[PDB]
Amino acid sequence: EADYDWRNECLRILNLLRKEQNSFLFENPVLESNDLTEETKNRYKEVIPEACDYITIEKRLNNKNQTIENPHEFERLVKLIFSNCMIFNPNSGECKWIYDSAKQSLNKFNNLWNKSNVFLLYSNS
Ligand SMILES: CCOC(=O)Nc1cc(-c2ccc(C)c(NS(C)(=O)=O)c2)nn2c(C)nnc12
Repeated sequence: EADYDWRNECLRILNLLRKEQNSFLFENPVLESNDLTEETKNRYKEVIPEACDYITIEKRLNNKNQTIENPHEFERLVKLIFSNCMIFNPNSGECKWIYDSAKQSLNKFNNLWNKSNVFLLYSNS
C-alpha cells in the first residue's frame, strides 16, 4: 500500500465501488434526487429509517457534520447503502436490476474489504 492512512484505504475501496455497474444509484442521496418522484421518496422515508450514499460517506471520511471514527463504522455505512436498496426494491419483475446492482456491489465490497489491510492500519495507529 505505502499509504499508512486507514481512511485513504477506505476512500480507495469506495472509489473502486464507483466503477461498478449502475454505481450512479448509490452516489448521491435518494431523498435529494430530482430523478425520483415525491410519491416514491415519501414511501422511502417510511421503509428506510437511515439513508446513506457514497458522497455522504466520502465527506464523513474527510472530516478526520459527523465523522467516521473507525473502519468498523465505515463497513457499516457502506453495507447500509446496499441493504437499504435490497429492502426497498424487489428482487423480481422488470425493475429487479436495482436490487441486483446493490447485491453485486456488496459482493464486490466484501471481496475488496476481506483482502484489505485497513484494520491492520487502524490497529497500528
Ligand atoms: C422503481 C421504484 O424504485 C426506484 O426507483 N428505486 C431506486 C432508484 C434509485 C435511483 C434512480 C435514479 C437515479 C438517477 C439515482 N441516482 S441518484 C440517487 O444519485 O440521483 C438513483 N436509487 N435507488 C436506491 C439507492 N434505492 N432504491 C432506488
